Amino acid sequence: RSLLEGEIPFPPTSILLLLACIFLIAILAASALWAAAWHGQKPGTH
Repeated sequence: RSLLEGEIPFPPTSILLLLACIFLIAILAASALWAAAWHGQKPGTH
């Protein structure tokens, strides 16, 4: 029953850290923009 066992719900600050992990997913979006950079190649077949 004591809080030491951990049964208490995780602090709201903790779940906010999980949102930080989502921010790393945003950086993955930046990698997608690099995919757009590939377009620079000439239209000619390669």
